[PDB]
Amino acid sequence: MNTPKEEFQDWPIVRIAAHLPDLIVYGHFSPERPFMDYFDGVLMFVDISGFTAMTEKFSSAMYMDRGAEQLVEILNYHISAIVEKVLIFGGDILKFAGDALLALWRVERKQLKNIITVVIKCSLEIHGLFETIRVKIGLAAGHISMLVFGDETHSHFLVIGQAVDDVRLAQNMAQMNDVILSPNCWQLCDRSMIEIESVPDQRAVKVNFLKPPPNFNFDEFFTKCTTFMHYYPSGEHKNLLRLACTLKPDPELEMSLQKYVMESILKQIDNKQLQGYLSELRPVTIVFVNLMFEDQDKAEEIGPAIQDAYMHITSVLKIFQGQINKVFMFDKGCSFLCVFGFPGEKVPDELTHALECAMDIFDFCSQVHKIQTVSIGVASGIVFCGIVGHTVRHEYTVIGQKVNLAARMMMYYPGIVTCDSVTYNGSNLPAYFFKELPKKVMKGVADSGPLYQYWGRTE
Amino acid sequence: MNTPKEEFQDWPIVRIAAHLPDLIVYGHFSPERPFMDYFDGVLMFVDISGFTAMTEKFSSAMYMDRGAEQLVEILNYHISAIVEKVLIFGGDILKFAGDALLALWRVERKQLKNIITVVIKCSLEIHGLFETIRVKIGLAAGHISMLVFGDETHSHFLVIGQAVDDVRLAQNMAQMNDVILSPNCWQLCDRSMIEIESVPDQRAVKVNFLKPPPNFNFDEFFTKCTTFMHYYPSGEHKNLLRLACTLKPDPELEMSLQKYVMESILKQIDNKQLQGYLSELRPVTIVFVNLMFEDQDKAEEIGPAIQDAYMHITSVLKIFQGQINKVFMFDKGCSFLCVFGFPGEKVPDELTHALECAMDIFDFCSQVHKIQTVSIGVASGIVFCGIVGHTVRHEYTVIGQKVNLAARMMMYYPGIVTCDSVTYNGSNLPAYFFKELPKKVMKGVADSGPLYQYWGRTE
Amino acid sequence: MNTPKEEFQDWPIVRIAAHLPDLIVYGHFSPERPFMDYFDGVLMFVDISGFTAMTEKFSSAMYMDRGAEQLVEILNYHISAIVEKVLIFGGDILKFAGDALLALWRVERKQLKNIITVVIKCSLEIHGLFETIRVKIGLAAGHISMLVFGDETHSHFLVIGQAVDDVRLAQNMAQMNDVILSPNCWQLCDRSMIEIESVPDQRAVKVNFLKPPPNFNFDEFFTKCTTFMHYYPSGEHKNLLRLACTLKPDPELEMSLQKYVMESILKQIDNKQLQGYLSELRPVTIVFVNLMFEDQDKAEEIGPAIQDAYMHITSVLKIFQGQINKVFMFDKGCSFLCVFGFPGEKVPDELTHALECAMDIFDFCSQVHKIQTVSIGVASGIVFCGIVGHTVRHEYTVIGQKVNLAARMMMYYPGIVTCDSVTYNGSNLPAYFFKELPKKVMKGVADSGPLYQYWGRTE
Ligand SMILES: [Cl-]
Ligand SMILES: [Cl-]
Ligand SMILES: [Cl-]
Ligand SMILES: [Mg+2]
Ligand SMILES: [Mg+2]
Ligand SMILES: [Mg+2]
Repeated sequence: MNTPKEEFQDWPIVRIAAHLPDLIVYGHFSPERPFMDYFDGVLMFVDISGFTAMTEKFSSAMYMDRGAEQLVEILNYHISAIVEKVLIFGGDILKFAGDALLALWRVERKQLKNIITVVIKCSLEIHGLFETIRVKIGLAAGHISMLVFGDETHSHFLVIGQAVDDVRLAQNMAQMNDVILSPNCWQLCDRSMIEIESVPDQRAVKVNFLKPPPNFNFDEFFTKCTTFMHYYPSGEHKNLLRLACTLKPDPELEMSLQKYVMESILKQIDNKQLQGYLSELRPVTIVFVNLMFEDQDKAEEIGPAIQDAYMHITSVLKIFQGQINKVFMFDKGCSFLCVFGFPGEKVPDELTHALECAMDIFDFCSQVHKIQTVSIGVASGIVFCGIVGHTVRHEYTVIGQKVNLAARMMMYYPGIVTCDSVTYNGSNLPAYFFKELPKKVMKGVADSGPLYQYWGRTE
Repeated sequence: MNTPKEEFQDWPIVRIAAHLPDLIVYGHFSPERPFMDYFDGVLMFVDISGFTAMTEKFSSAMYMDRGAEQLVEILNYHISAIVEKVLIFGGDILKFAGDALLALWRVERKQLKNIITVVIKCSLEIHGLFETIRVKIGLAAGHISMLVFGDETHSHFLVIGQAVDDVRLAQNMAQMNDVILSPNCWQLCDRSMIEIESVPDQRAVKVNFLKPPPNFNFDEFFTKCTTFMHYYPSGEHKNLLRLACTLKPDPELEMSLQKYVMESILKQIDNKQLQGYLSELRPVTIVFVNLMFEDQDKAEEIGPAIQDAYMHITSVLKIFQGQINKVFMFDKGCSFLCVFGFPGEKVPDELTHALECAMDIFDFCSQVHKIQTVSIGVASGIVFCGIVGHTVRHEYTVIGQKVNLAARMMMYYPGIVTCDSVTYNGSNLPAYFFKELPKKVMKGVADSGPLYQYWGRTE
Repeated sequence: MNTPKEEFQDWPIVRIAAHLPDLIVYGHFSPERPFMDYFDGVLMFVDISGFTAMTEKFSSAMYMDRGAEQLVEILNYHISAIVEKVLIFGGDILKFAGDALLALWRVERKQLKNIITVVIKCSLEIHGLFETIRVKIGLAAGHISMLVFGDETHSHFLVIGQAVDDVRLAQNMAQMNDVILSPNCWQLCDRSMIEIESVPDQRAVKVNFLKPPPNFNFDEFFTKCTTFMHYYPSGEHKNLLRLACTLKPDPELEMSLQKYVMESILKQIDNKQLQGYLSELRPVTIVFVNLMFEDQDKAEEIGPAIQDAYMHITSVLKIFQGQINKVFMFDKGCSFLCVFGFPGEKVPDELTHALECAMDIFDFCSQVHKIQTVSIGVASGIVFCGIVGHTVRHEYTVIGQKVNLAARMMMYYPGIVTCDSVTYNGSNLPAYFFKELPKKVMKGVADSGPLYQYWGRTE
């Protein structure tokens, strides 16, 4: 009897799992919302600088209307290589945002110290790929909480806590090509291996080098470390980048996983839309919503409040035609990156509606218990939309100057709804509904144009 | 000089051949119609129970409008495994219908006894895959006739004879997980290998076990058996599941093979339609036509009558917009599973037209020489439509409660055109065109709702 | 740590490079236009006879509206095999036209003699594939010039010179299965290896056989010859048919390469159109423009004139809705194969506009310095359009009796604009705008129907 080759099967469940970390794929936790869980780990936050500028350039006539296609190709070529390194070193990519990604090595506490070494090595080999746009890496380690929120058809997750705040702080101090360790990371790490320099007015440190002792063999050490990695591809599957590539059909699991992915992506996965339809440079309105709490590291407090805000946000977005693209913790608060005008989702008066939706969200969320401040930034223009990452691990994301602008507005103008000039001028709303604002110097924004507060219909 | 790898070529002829058995692919018989041929073999009829119930469940809100996609994934995952086993054991899959399939091992008479052993083993290994919805297996052996019928643009085939009737009888007696042998099968088989129990009021037997003698080696025995298998992948091609995967372009052959496949499938094969467009849960009307003959095992009699009925059926289906999905022998007669509303084929007043088409077919077929009785069942509702099977061997098929209902109506209400309540109520026809019928208890139907005879315009 | 398999990456740059020779892919020359360069090499011109007749036959009812799909399948099956041989023997396929292709082995002068041997062998192994429609092969060797012309969004190239004229002359003398050598080829070749017969009234010769001396080993000789082949896949990439399959994203390079490929092809490459949409048998109008010069072998003279004509042609084609499918040197002159009605490009009054565009091109090009004669043939009917070649090397092309007719009209009726009867009769133009022409016997045309000169609006 023959023993024919088994072909890779690219079932819809496997395709869906590309869009999600192991934390979710193999999580098997309750369908109740909010759901919280607690663990320890090391985080890596990898940022590619210069892609948002490249984004603007890919709109120019030189790209002959194939800007989006060229941008996603060059971005994915570079991001794919980073993803491969993270996965080979045993990390779980949690999320992509723009040209940045966040990865997790979940371990028990006793193994944090060794795993930090692995992650440092990984992070130095990532810098290598590009020594030959810059990459910056922040690392943190310690306690981590996960929150899963949503309704009967949609799910979102995020990670929370001091390590999560730390990893974003660390990445923001990095220069071109630094690997920065949070203070707790530096304190938990194997200091006999790792040569650092202090960072000015900072407790975080910079890695100069990995200097292992005489008898040290990284491959044997890494092997020891795989004992603690639940899903590291092994044995018959050691040629795979993810165990999730072996997932088999299972309707209950697929029903649970699909809730995390946008309907237009599921349409492509189901071979009901061309695989190229979602890469585009298109005019949209970004509504960037930030919620601040008394204590943002405390999942049992903030988890219900986020769920409550979520329930309202999704109902107003449904009505005024928008989508939540991403949710994550910023240095301050839980942020919802919302988009009006995604592929196949393009209402008329998109701008007016973005502004009224923002106001509704603002008024409702301001009265949710435990939410201290709501801030919303609204900006409109041409943004890149597309699936970013590796074949085995990728997500739909948005990149562009107006995305960055909406995020900076919500942080620099807290407690109000602000909009840019495009939104102001193109809205069908009377001028006294706005207030023209003082110009602020904003980290990473060349010249915003005039900014406005959306004051609303009365007062 | 280099010797670069030859890539699998997935020519349109190869894609077309996935939809057909070797019996047709390598048949090279005359284009005249009807065409009949005669041979001997073993048949296996494998039924997956519980898929039509699963079908109903995949319509519920929990599947979030991806019911069809989830159903076809889970069905194909399981059916694919069965197909692989059949193919590795040297069988030719003849046809899929719903969640059931029919396979053939064509051999010369002297080899029936050994080949039965191979098929029994195959059938026990199929039961294995699922011990870890149930599968039931009927086996038969003996004389088999093939009939090919059609016109200049379309071809259909079916198998006929006592073995074919036997294999369906055998499969209907099976409990969850039985392998049942027809009486002739049991009589031709190697009784020193095979432990059976009798079945009550039945000459068919149930296989308890394969108990081979001391010196027996299944792999050596199977090798001996491959001498008699014309198309068993071998040598350079022993890694392939089908020789048909090596078919090369040949316009004359492709013109002959395409006539068996529906135009919408050929559109997908030709990369002119998305590969996901044909998996759907959609409202259709099933018109299930049964023709009974004096002697249904006698191809030279029934073949012309089937061709004559076919010519008329296809002309009325063209006019009132319907398709023949499948044709096969039932316990009694030749059945045409006809469908109104397939993908891209959805007329208005679909129901009225289904009923007038049914009446036309009934009146014409009743006067075809040798057709003793015509019976037609008409039912409408949501049915699963899609390509079922393995990558290398699959077919378009329909599954659902209304498919089963139309088949049961035509068997339990012989000699008339019957319809369900959906059809009755939604037709644009006056009520006295119908007769409300006595309720019958029907094998495999929970509660049909009221049933009607379509009496027609006069009387 | 695992070392997972790297998957073939099928980036858009790689897909674009399939449509272009190495001469362009790895050319890295200036964006100024015209650009000329000069080198030496051997050319092979391979013609498949009988495909244009097959084309007509694939329109018949027997192909059941899948003529185009069947034609492209059978053509590509055969052409692919020829492409593989050319590539394995180290050639660069420059261009496909219809069922013919032109290949280049670029080498330094001292190596012409050995390389001719390699090309002869290649050409005899191509004849072999089909001894088991005919192939004819013309070979030439010597000085070659390349011209690149175009504007800011589009680029075209062609090769020019005595060797290029020679290779077309040689291929036109060939009978079924001859390999013919240009006179210069025969003079530069290793005459101790190659047995020839003279050809009547011709200095070109026919190859009867390769007869290598005792100590000769073709594989060792070929290896020596690879020293001179810049891009021969080797080492880690020796399993590849083209080095271009390893191209990595590079926006500057992709911007330069995409200018050679039609927008509808780039749409398919970008997964924004189904991969089957461009294979069709469709009614179009061919406008075949020939420009003759005093000296057609002299790139520095003719290159500016071609660029000047190009600039005007492309502006009139944009306005009256047409496309340049191909440009190449004929026995006499530079020819532009222009098409009205390509996929997605189908204006109404296509015929009138084809004729006015032809007149505009004629009047303008006649006054370009160095262009001695302009001749334009216009014919309309059903032509095959599609991507022809191998997966790794293919191009969009048109095949059909009306393509051949337009080419023959422009050569047999020099110095005027001519049209066929379909164009004449279907144009919305008055009859005195035409002159009915004497019938000429035209190489390769059965019966043209009446032919007309487009005289134009006055005189
Ligand atoms: Cl997160
Ligand atoms: Cl059958
Ligand atoms: Cl050329
Ligand atoms: Mg960034
Ligand atoms: Mg069944
Ligand atoms: Mg030709």
